[PDB]
Formats: sequence, structure tokens, C-alpha cells
Amino acid sequence: EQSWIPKIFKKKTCTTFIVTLCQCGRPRTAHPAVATVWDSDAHTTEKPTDAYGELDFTGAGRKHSNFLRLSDRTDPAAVYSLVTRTWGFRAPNLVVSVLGGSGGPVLQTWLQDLLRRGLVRAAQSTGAWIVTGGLHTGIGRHVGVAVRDHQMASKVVAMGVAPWGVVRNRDTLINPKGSFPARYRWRGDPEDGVQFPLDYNYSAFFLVDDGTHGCLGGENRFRLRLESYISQQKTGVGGTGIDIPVLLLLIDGDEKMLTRIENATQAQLPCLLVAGSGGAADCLAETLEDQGEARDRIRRFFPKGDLEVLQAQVERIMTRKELLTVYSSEDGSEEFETIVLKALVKACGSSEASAYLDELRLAVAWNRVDIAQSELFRGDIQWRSFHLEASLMDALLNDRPEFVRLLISHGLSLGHFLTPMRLAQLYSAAPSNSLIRNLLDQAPPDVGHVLRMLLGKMAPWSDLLLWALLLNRAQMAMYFWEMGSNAVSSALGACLLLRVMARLEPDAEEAARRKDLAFKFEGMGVDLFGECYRSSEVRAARLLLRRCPLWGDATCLQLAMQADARAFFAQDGVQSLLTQKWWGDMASTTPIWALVLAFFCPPLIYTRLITFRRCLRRWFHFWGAPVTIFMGNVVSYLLFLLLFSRVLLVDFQPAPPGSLELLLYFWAFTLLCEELRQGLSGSLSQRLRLYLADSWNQCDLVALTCFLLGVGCRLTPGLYHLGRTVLCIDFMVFTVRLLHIFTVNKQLGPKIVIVSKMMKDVFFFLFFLGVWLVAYGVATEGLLRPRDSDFPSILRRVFYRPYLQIFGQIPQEDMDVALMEHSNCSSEPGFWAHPPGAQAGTCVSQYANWLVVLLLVIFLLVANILLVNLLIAMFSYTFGKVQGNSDLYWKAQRYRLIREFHSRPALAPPFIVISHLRLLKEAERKLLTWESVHKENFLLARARDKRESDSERLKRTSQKVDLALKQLGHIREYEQRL
Ligand SMILES: [Ca+2]
Ligand SMILES: [Ca+2]
Repeated sequence: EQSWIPKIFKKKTCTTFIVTLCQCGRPRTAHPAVATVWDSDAHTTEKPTDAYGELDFTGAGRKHSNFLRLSDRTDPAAVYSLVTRTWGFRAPNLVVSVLGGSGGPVLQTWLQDLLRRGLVRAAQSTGAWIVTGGLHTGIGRHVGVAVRDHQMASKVVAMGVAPWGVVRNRDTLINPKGSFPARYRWRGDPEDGVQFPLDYNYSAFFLVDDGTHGCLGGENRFRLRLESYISQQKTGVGGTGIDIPVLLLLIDGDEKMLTRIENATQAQLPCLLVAGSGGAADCLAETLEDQGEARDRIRRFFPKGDLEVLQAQVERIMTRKELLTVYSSEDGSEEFETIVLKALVKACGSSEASAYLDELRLAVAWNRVDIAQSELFRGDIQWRSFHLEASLMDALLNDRPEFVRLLISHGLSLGHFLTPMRLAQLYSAAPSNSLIRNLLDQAPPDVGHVLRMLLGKMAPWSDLLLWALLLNRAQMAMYFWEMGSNAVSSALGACLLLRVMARLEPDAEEAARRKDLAFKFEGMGVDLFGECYRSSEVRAARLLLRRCPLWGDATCLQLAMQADARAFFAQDGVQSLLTQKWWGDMASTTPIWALVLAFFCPPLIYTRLITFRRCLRRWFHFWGAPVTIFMGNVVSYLLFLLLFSRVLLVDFQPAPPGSLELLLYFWAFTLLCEELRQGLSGSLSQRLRLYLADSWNQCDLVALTCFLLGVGCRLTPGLYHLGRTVLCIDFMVFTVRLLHIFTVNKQLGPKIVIVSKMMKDVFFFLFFLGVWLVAYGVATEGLLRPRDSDFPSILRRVFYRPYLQIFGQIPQEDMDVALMEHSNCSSEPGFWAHPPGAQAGTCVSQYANWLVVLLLVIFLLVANILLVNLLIAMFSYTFGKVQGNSDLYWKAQRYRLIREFHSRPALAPPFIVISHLRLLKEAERKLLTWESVHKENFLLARARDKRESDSERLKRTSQKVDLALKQLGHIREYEQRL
């Protein structure tokens, strides 16, 4: 498809002769026979192009480097079309052209670092093009190597523009019929100051033909024209795209470089200068910062310094200083994205809202939100709605919280923005093999199924909040919550979901971040609800908490319980509401002793002792209050245990059951019926699973099952003893279950949790102790060689006896031989002793008995001190862990207890049979608006506090005084002029 390249582009030949040696440098011997001052084009003959094609550098390389030779006087439009379409290079999001001779093949280390870090990182983030001299020397070589390094670290493309005539091995690049393959010898031994080797890091090269055999500056005009054309081009899609930004980076130079800068500025293309680069660059920087003649002579070599044409050039540059921008090193800042944006914004001026999109996209690609707000969203420009859609999508995909907040702030309609496709893309933005990615793959967004799987399945803002939580983007999730619908319910649901995912996550550090985010959400919800309660107790308490939202169709309290958000239960409003429920219709301030006394004197309730026809109302109010039900159940449970113990210890006989035993059976059946009612009324499978999820219910089921098995066994003629044994164990289970009632008390509440946690430590210590006991017991048993050797006896002497030794029961008479009477026990050789213990073996060997005593000493030490105190240290650590939060645990237990007893029959178990037989909108809008108003007040107060923080004051005063210093310089210059 290259049959037309010669047709459009052309090559230039010296043709005419202008004087041994001529201007063009071609030897007089080799010159056209057709032949004052050399003419760039008049003394030149145009010919079809002949050096087009692709390069494949020998050795390491990409085997593809589009190289084209074209005439200097070529329209940039055709070149741009060729590059964009034929060669497949996508339209750049940015173009940077580097300038400056950079004298010396090796450049300053600071300059090299600044270039390779700042410029190349900016290009990588934005995916830009870089245009430099396609020469493997100095700044061009440095740019090429840095670009290649960042490509390997990965898109950035490097473009070469070098004169045709300073490139070595030109003849290797001449083919009229096509040069798709090509070998370029870029490491030739000979070296000359005229010809230079092409770099091998550039994806494409441009060789301007000026009809000369070697010179410099033959590409300045073409390069400037191409840059200007780029500056006036859209990023594809014809005019539907947006302007492609461009700027020129200057690093040192000479008078010719200064002229190049002046031409570029007259072309209205931004230029950036680096301080300390050297001549032609530092001089302009100093001029911008600000004797002028002295500096011109100082910062530039003596030649041309006297020439006032340099002064005129400097004045011309100053005339259009709006485009030039200096690079503040700032002690190796190596950060200038903000500088690029500042130059781009100050170089536009006119505000049409259609040419500022590219700067916005660049700002999104970077994290210069402050710059964009200061200029792009300063209000001068009229930002539309559709304008910001793409920028918002990009910011969301790249996790730009501040930027997305800014974009939404300035008149962006989320409702008209979010689309099923958009949400699908947002979810597809999951990071590589992330947990959310795994869940989505295992499970259109298809998000309902994953949520139902996690939680249990038993307005764009909500969707965005869910997405942020799933992808674990803290700032964006916080922002989305800040402008949601159901603030408190959303906060609790987010805490629940985050904790579930964290406990499910394998990262072990991502889980830490999720837990931290959950804590932040819980804190925000707690603060918001505290303010809501302070404003109006009745509204908040009654309606906000005890309401089923859309999040999971479960009251806020249920969400808090599932999330274990104890801090939520720990606040004033929740506890006041819980106490009010716990005391039912009675006054919450009634003394406990008053209630207890009234419990045993039912007539007494009709006096002033208890504070709340009237008689029946009062009676039902007293006996229906959940606290009274709790006291009655406690009394009945204690009586049940007493009856159980009585039967078990006295009235249990092989004979058929007696009256008391039948009463116990009826009582146990009643308890079973009550537990069945709890399970069946607290979606049948879902309710059953919820009921079984509570540890106390599991204990109740175990106890009742053991009781049933015991009754069945005893009733059988030949299983009386087994029945009695299992009943004893069942009684133990019931007595342990009795602990549930201690949760009502603050002091005894957390102790249950402490014991439950210490059980795990006991388990692990059991592992350790089992190992040590096996070791020591087997060793001792082998040493003693007792003659009983019966397997149960061996297990006794191996495990049981040392275990008691841990607790001070040391049977010396059964181990020491000095304490036993010697006897001729067995025919086996050696001496034997006869221990007095019943289960110590008939007679033990006394061969090496001192070793047995030594083992006893070591075991006593290790077990009785080291291991026991290791376990005790674990206990102390556990206790301390759940001691600083004792109140929180107690509050959570308070809620669980109140919920349990709020929905229980008013009668105690033994009589509860009759109760069981008896068993057999705009308001929400207003409430949510009130909640949202208080949320806004809370956020505003928090932001006000943040603004008054010391760091914020320091930042604000620093920026303000920077503005003051700028204004002071401005007024000083004004006074100087006048
Ligand atoms: Ca622009
Ligand atoms: Ca229960």
C-alpha cells in the first residue's frame, strides 16, 4: 500500500551549484552537470521519494520502526494523516517536543533524572507522543532510553525528526520499490562530527530532506509546522473528538535555539524552560523571574552577546510571555504535571467549553484536582452535562475520589448518567484477580446473587455505594454515602458487608483495610445517629431504628447485631430505647428491689411503689413487661434445676417413674415446646437457620436431645444405667446454660465472653500438654516396666497420673524406689520393688530409678510452671483484650437479651402450656428528609472543624501568602515601569 508514498512526498536534490566545496557540502567532483547564495528550494530539484520503509535494527529491537524520508517543504497535514492511518499509531492524548542542543554526549545527572522521571511518567500516565531529534546522541538518546525503560516497565510512542544527511549508512535505506525489511548498522566503528547514528528506541522516524550532505537546523521549520498542525487537530472521530494538547520543552541551547523558541511562541504553542540547563534556556528563565545586557552576555557565550539582535529577540520573547513557563527545580522536585497543566490553561485564555476538555482529561489522568478546580472549574467556563460524562467515567475507573466529587459537584446529573452498560464496566474494573472478581466469576453486572450469597438473603447513589464497598475504595465509598438516602441504615449495612468480606478475604492485609473502612463507617453512623437522637428523641428512637429498610428488609438493630457493631449499641439513644423496651409500660426508673418485692406480692403493684378498667390495664402492663417475664423465667429455671437435681439424686430408681419424675417430664416437654415456638416464629428454612445460628439455642437443643435420650433409655428395661448417666450429663448442660441470665448484669456480662474466648486457649494448651504428657508418661512407663502392663492401666499411668501431678498430686511412693520395699517379684533378671499403690503395677523395675526422679523433677518444673503459666498468660492477654471494651460487649448482650425476652409468652415455662395454647407512606418520606437534613448538618460541622485544623490553616496561609508575594512582585514591576 506504499505505491503512493513517492506520489505525495518528494526528495530534494542540490541540483544547482553554489560555491572546491559548495554550500550543500557535495564535492565539486560529484555534482549535477546542469550547474551567489544557496537557495533552500530555488536551487533545488524535486524528485519522488525513495527512502520510505521500515527499519529492523540489528540485534535487540522491535523489528519495526517506520522510517520515512520527506522534503522539508511538506504540508504537515499529509504527514499526520499518514501516521494516524497507514502506520496505525493512535491519535495521541498529548504531544511533547523536546528542544535544546544539550552540548556534551553525557548530560547532567540531575537533568537526566528530571527528564526520565517527570516527562516519561507523565507520558506513561497519559499515553502521549514525544518528538525529538532522531539521533542516538545527547538529549535524543536520553529520551529514547528513558522511553524504552518505561515501556519495559509497563502506551508511549517516540517520534524522530532528524535531517537527512546526518544519518549514517544512508545507502542502506534506499529502495523505490519498497523497503519493508531493512538492516541498519547503528554500531559502526567509524565516527564523525557530521553523520550520526539513528537511535533504536524510537517507534518511527522522520528524515527531512533539504538537499544537503550534512547540516543542522534543516528540520526546525518542518518540525514547528508539524507541531502547530498538531495543536490544531482533534483526537480522532473527526471534529467529534477534542483538541490534542501540545507544548515544547526547552533544555539549554544557543542563539539558533532562541530563534526557534521565538518562532514557536509566535506560532502560539506553549513552551517550558528548565532552570540551570545552560545557555538559551536559563537566560529566558531569569528574564521571566525578573542588568539584562550583562545577563545576556553572562548566561550565553561571548559570541553574539554584543549583537543587540539577541536583545531584540529577548524583548520579542517577553512580548508573549503568556506562553513561556519556567521549571522550578525545587531541590530535585522531579514533579511538573501541575506545571504542564498551568501552562496549558494559561495558554488558552478563551473559554468556549469545547476546547478545554483535553486539559480536563489530562487532569483526570493525573491527580491535579486542585489545578482543575482553580482554572477549569473556576466558573468562567460554561460546563455542560454531557461534557463531563467521559471524565467522570475515567475518574471512577482510576479511583480519583476528590476528582469525582468535583465533577459531580459541577452540574452532573447522575440519574441521566448511570446506565446498565456503565455499571457493568465499573464492575469489570475489578483489579485483576481480586476477591470481588472471584465472586463475580463464580456467580450484566449480576450483583444481586453475590450479595444474597454473602449476607444470606434472609437511586444511583445506593448502587455506587455498593460498587465502591465491593471494590474496597474508601474515599469514593465515603463520598457516595455522604449523599445517599438512608444514612444510618446504609452505614450499618456497609459495615456489615465490609466485615463479612474481610473475614472472607484471604489477603490478610486487604482484610485489614476492609475492617478499618468498616470501623470508619460504624463511627460515622454512630455520630449521625447521636445527633439525630439529640435533636428529637421520639423521632429518631421510635422510627429510624425500628424500621425495615430496602437494604436487607431488616431493622437497623438487626444489621448492627449481624455486623457486631457494638459501638453502635454503646451510644445513648440506642440504650435508652432498649431500656424503655426492657421495662415495658413500667417506668424505667423503678428500683430493682421494688420490682423484685412486687413480684412476690402481686397485690402490691397497685400502690405507689411501682410507677407507670385501670386495674386490668395495670396488671397486664406489669406482668407483660419483658423484665418481669425475665424474672419469672429465672425463677422457673432455678426451680427446674432444683427439681432435676432432686429427682436425679433421690427419686431416680429402676422402678417406673414417680410423681416428681412425671412432673419433670412435663416440664421438659414444655421447654421443648417453647424452644420449638422460638425456632418456628423467629421462609421456614430461613427462620430455622436464623434460630439455629444462636449459640444459646444450640445449647438448648443439645440439652433437650440429651434429656430425651435419657428418658428413652431409662424407660427401656435394660438401659437404666445408661439413661441415668446421660441424664446426669444433660443436667450439667442445663446448669451451664443457666449462665445466659448473667448477661443482664454489667459486671457479669463480659465475663461470659471472656470464658468463651478462654476456651480456645484451653484447647491449644491441651494440644501442648498432650504432647508433653505423652512424652513424659511414655518415658516413665518404659523406665519403670510395671508388670501389670494392662492396656487400661497403661493409659492410666501414661496420661491420667501425670495430669494429676500437674495439680500437686505427686505419688512419690509409686515412683521412687527408696520409698518402696524391695522384693523378689519376677524371674526376670535385675532388681524389683513393690509399690504400695493399687494401680501402680504389682512391681516395678528399679534399674535406673534416679532417672525416673530426674524426669519427675523436670516434668514438675515444665508442666507446673512453664506450660501452666503459658496458658495463664494467654488468659491474661484475652482478658485484657476484652476488658477495655467491657461496656460495649455488655451493651450488645443487653440488646440480645431484650430482643429474646420481648417476644416471649408472659408465663413461665412450667405454666407456659396455657400460653402456648392461647397462641394456637409520606411518614417515611418525612422521616428520611429529617435524617438527611441532620446528616448534612453533621457533615457541615465536621468540614468546618477540618477547615480550622492547624494543618489546614497552615496550608491556606501558605498559599495565600504566595498569592501576596506574587502581587507584591507585580506591583514592584508596575512601579518600576512608571
Ligand atoms: Ca486546549
Ligand atoms: Ca432458646
